[PDB]
Amino acid sequence: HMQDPEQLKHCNGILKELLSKKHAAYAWPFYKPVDASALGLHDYHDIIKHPMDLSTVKRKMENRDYRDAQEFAADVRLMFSNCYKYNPPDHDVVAMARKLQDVFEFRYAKMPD
Repeated sequence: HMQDPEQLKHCNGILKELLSKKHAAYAWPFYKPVDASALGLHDYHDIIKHPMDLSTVKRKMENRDYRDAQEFAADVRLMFSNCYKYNPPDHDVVAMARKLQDVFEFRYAKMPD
């Protein structure tokens, strides 16, 4: 669609915001792939089939992997879902995920038509 490049600029804007200092207090667990070994999470890859994180979203954006906004949003949401799947709902990381997802969803819902 003709709108796809403009919409992907909006996606790129969101991505930059999610990685910005503004949100670093709660965004940082999502900056890089979960290093399960390093963290002693030896069940992580048995539970999470499709790991996702903001550095991977960024690589896919830069490489023009995403063909539309919907595809980008699915990856960002996958990242949050993995957090909700793996962690008890009262863990601080889940609170951080919900805060960053709120940033995401509110700005995603402003995408130009």
